[PDB]
Amino acid sequence: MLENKLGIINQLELNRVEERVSKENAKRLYDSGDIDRIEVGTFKGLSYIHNYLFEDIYEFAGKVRSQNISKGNFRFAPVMYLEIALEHIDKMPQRNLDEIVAKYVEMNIAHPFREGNGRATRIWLDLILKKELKRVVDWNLINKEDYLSAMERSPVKDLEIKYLISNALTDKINDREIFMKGIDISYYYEGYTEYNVDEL
Repeated sequence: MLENKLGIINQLELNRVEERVSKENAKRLYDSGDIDRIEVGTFKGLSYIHNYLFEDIYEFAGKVRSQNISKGNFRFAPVMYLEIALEHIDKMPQRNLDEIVAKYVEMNIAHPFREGNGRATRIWLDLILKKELKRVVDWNLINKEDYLSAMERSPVKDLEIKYLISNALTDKINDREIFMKGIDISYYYEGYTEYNVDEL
């Protein structure tokens, strides 16, 4: 079981409350205009997003994990060099899709937080795409199974994820609906489907 701020004992109740509360926050991040104020393409901006979503639930929100994490078929950056690997990602270029995908693949391997990495880094990605290409991802054009397979392959070859991203881009960078739908899809990629962000 994981430590939380709401004194929850059940993992299934914790999943439900985390989903509702962080989704409420994600909706606020957008409607408040705070999303537009965040620094783009940096760990400082990523940390801002992660804290915005998870701060009422977890003590660690926005903070770099102090311990090693293992899940999936590739290793995440070991804590022995995670800090300097984040300094390296901050220095990576973001001029074109090749560079944006390569930067994103590295941030996914870093997986700097205890949890919520996927959800926060997808918001973070869309902002880089918004600033540099004047595009966002229509996450509705990316299937869960395709996405998950493409992400697992990415440490070896970023082609599959670059293809899914390239083909889902839209110039509708200020469309609230693309955003809100993307939150619900991002959460679904991680198994959280109890709520709809626009009903919150």
